[PDB]
Amino acid sequence: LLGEANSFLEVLEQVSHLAPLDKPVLIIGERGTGKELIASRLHYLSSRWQGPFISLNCAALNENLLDSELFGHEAKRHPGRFERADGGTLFLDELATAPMMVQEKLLRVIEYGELERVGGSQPLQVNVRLVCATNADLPAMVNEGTFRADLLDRLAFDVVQLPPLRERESDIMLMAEYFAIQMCREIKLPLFPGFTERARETLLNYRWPGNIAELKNVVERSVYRHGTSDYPLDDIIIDPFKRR
Ligand SMILES: Nc1ncnc2c1ncn2[C@@H]1O[C@H](COP(=O)(O)OP(=O)(O)OP(=O)(O)O)[C@@H](O)[C@H]1O
Ligand SMILES: [Mg+2]
Repeated sequence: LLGEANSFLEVLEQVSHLAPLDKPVLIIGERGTGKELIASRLHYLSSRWQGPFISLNCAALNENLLDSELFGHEAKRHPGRFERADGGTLFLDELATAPMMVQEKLLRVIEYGELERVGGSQPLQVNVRLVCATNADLPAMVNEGTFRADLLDRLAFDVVQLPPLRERESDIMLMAEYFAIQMCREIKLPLFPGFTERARETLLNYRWPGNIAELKNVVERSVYRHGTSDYPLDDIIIDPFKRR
């Protein structure tokens, strides 16, 4: 993982302590900030490192399909993500989009380690270390009535705050250089020719709403359009949709 900003190195240190626990971990951060890599690192540094690492984007699924995907369904049965994560770690992204029904059932699995079943089948016990992520303000959602406080009192054992790229200014050029160099290997340029000061200013003054994912994509496109090692990269193409 790239970066040397102090906020980021403190995140890695915090992860190294949290990983060995079985407690749930909440990661707060914007899109493209590295949340799922952190979750993965929590898994591989824990004692479950040999178990499954399963991830799910909650905002991708309608209420009934999310319900089925997390908790499974019958009526001979489709196992949900908690079953597939048994002995391992489940990463739930976009937690704040989960409907209240899902949030409440999630509380029950954290509390009582089991998934109940429709039918004459008895409830299913599961053993899963949970990591969840969002950018929302969950305390504020609790005030609004759109996120459950009972859930947050079990889910938020501790909180990993991943800083946005605009607050890791010192890692911007370091990461752009790394991504530029990988893109030079991909298009077979002999050497990355460097960034002009103008390119640097463009990179450093942009607020990066998509953070590191967006940085990578902008840098790759830019290197490709530049297309040579004979002079430094001057034109950073932030927005490829801009017209004529
Ligand atoms: N510290 C880092 N060093 C190297 N690559 C990174 C780093 N952080 C993020 N990335 C890369 O940037 C992209 C975004 O990372 P990732 O998907 O894990 O972020 P996220 O917060 O999970 O975002 P989202 O849910 O929007 O996908 C990926 O291409 C990933 O490899
Ligand atoms: Mg991702």
